[PDB]
Amino acid sequence: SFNFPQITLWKRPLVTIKIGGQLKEALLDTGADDTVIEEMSLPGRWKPKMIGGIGGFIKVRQYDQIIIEIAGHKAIGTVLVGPTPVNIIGRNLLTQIGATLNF
Amino acid sequence: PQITLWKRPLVTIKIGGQLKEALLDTGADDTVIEEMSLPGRWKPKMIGGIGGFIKVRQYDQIIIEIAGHKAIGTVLVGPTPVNIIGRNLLTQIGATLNF
Ligand SMILES: CC(C)CN(C[C@@H](O)[C@H](Cc1ccccc1)NC(=O)O[C@H]1CO[C@H]2OCC[C@H]21)S(=O)(=O)c1ccc(N)cc1
Ligand SMILES: [Cl-]
Ligand SMILES: [Cl-]
Ligand SMILES: [Cl-]
Ligand code: NA
Repeated sequence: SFNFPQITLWKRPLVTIKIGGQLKEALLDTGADDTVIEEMSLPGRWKPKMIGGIGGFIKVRQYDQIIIEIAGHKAIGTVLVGPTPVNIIGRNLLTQIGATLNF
Repeated sequence: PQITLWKRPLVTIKIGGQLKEALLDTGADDTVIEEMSLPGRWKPKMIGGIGGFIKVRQYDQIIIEIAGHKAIGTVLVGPTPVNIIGRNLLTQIGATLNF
C-alpha cells in the first residue's frame, strides 16, 4: 500500500540497503533485536554468536561499526551475517534511522 | 500512539479469554501465539523463520484485543518462543512504520 514498499503494513516493509557497496533487499523488522544479513564479506574483525528465532538457532558472525545505508538513511552499527532466510533490519539500526511504530 | 524501538515493542493482548504479552512484529506476515486452546475449527500449517520451520494450528476469524484495540483475523498457534503480532493484525489496529 503506502510507499516505500509500505507504511500501513499491507505488504512486507521491504527497502533497499547498501552495504559493502552492494545493493540488497531487506525487511524492516521491529520484532528483531539485531540486524541479520545473508552471507557476504565485511571488513574488520568478527565474533561468533548464536541467535534464536521461531524454528531454533543459527550461528552468525557479528561485525561491529559497519557502515550501511537503509532506504537512503546512513547507519553505522552491528551487522550479524549468517543463514537467515531474509535480510532483516532490526531495532539496533531502526533506531539509528529514526524509525518509529505509530498507532 | 508512537512506539520507539529502543526496547522490544511489547504489548498486552487478550485472546481466548486470557491475557498475554506479545511483540509487535513488522517482520512477521502472520500472528503466532504460544500453545493455547482456541475455539472452532483449525488446520495444520508449517511456518518458517530463522532457524527453520515449526508446525502450527491455523485458526481463522479469531477476535483479539491488542493494547486495547479489538481486531479479527487468523491466529497461528504453536511452539513459538515469543508471542508475535504479525502484519495480518497490525494492519487492523492501524499500526504504521514511519521514518
Ligand atoms: C525472520 C522473520 C522474516 C520472520 N520472523 C519474525 C521475526 O520478527 C522474529 C520474531 C522472533 C522474536 C523472538 C524469538 C523468535 C522470533 N525475529 C527474529 O528472529 O529476530 C532474531 C534476530 O534478532 C533477535 O531478536 C529477536 C529474535 C532474534 S518469524 O518469527 O520467524 C515468523 C515467521 C512466520 C510468521 N508467520 C511469523 C513470524
Ligand atoms: Cl528503499
Ligand atoms: Cl548497533
Ligand atoms: Cl488474517
Ligand atoms: Na475459526
